[PDB]
Amino acid sequence: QEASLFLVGERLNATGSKRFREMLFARDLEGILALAREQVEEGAHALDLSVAWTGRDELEDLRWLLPHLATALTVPVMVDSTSPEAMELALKYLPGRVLLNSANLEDGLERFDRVASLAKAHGAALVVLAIDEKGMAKTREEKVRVALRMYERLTEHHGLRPEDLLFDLLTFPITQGDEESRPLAKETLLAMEELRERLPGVGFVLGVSNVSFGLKPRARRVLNSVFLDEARKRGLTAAIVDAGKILPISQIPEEAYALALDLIYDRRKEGFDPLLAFMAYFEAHKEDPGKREDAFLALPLLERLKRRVVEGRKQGLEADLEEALKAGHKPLDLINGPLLAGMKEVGDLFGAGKMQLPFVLQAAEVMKRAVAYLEPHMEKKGEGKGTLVLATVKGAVHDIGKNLVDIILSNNGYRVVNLGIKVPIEEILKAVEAHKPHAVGMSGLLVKSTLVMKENLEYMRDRGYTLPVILGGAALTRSYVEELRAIYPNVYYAEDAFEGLRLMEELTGH
Ligand code: COB
Repeated sequence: QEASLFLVGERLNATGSKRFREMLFARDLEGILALAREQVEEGAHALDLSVAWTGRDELEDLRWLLPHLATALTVPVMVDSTSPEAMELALKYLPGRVLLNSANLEDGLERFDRVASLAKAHGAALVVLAIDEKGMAKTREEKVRVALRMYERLTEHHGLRPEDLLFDLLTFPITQGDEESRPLAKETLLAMEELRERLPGVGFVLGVSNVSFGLKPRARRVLNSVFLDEARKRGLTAAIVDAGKILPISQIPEEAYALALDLIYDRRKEGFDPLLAFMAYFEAHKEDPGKREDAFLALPLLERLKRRVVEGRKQGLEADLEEALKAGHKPLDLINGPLLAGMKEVGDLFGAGKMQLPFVLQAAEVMKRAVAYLEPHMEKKGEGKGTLVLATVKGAVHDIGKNLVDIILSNNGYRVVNLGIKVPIEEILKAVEAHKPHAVGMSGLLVKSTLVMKENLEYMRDRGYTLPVILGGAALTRSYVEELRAIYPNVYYAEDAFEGLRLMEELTGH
């Protein structure tokens, strides 16, 4: 329509493409030049280039590759770097054909102006990321604030033309399933629309592929393509894409289109989760939606509760729990029986490669809602028997166990200070000094997490501590915690939350 979109080929990027990385390391010139020509045939108008890698001499790599790209391509190169010397080198070999990638305010005005001056001086296009000193702009209001500040500086101090600018309000993944990043696509799109109006004549660019990160190939292609189009509609001029894997909107089935939008704009309904629905669309072995729903509703009460956790079925949960409390079913039994049995099954399915990670998250969300609704119906016996600082150790994220321990001990008269997850030993002991607890609990599921526990106890030993530490987790074995007593004589293994209770009871003298 208004003008075609300037496509930038993403593939020559050490951070992004594993294939390019390995090609670069191996010094596969023919491989790289093939990959460049290929992207242009597939419809790219320019090529992003990033050779920066942890432990590699950026400048060396560029000195090698650039002379070749120079002669072997007609199209422009977008140089993706934080080193000005690198940008200079690129500007040397490819005069007139360069767009400079990062220019931003993360480390203040110093870095920003250095890059901008180059752009001005070598008459190169400039990309401007919406990142300031407080970090990445995640909302529109932020993305706009930052852009405008930058625009002022670029146009007045450097005298760059609007036309010479490309604003990258950022592209975040919305596919990992965490609640916090549901609207980060939407907020970018809103900013773009507002800035197109307030800053006429500037360009906009996005690294489109990111929005979809870690979905199946086919799903990415759709989500990428719909995002690209919606950004275009709101003023996008350039796009860092895989040119060969963007579908025109006319070729995307109506359902997939709508699901992609549902996800991008976070159009939550009552009984719908956009992300999971979008994922589900691409899965094969699709039953009659009505047939599946009927098969489910036909299950026994306990078996249906289980399947709610596995299939991640939030809606009608409180209904079913209400029903089970009406029959002779006790809260703790519903958890330690059908609900946790579901959680085990999720484990096995994820382990077999039969379930993707966000579905596991949604399973956990059903479990948490379930326990939230059941917590008032559990017995609340005793009060103020003692205190427990409880936490998941460095680099461990699983916490359904931890939280059950919280609930059960809290219900049996213990004060539980739950420090949440990934808690370093420093922070744990800070809270120990604060709350003066009778014991410390450390959760962690994976093997590596047990070695952290060992380190944690070494640390605690060395700073004089002797209060009881209760360790729990899958990979933990009682035999192993017995050995740890050589480091810290007051460690205890806990198989389950009830053992935690039993230990706390013995330790406080009940
Ligand atoms: C009650 C609780 C229910 N179960 C659960 O919480 C979930 C079990 C499940 C299915 C795992 C398989 C399984 N069958 O266990 C699995 N995940 Co998960 C896919 N996971 C998740 C889920 C958790 C969500 C949450 N908010 O907690 C997440 C998506 C976040 C998840 C994430 C990961 N997961 C991952 C993996 C690999 C595994 N995950 C496992 C643990 C498992 C075994 C499954 C697998 N499939 O292979 C993998 C680990 C193998 C191993 N190392 O040995 C990984 C790396 C996946 C990824 N590639 O990103 C990632 C971990 C990142 C990291 N550590 O940073 C889940 C759901 C699982 O059991 P529990 O053992 O925690 O508690 C139990 C409890 C009950 O009474 O008391 C005990 N206890 C535990 N701690 C303490 C105590 C008791 C006391 C008294 C204490 C003071 C502390 C005792 O250990």
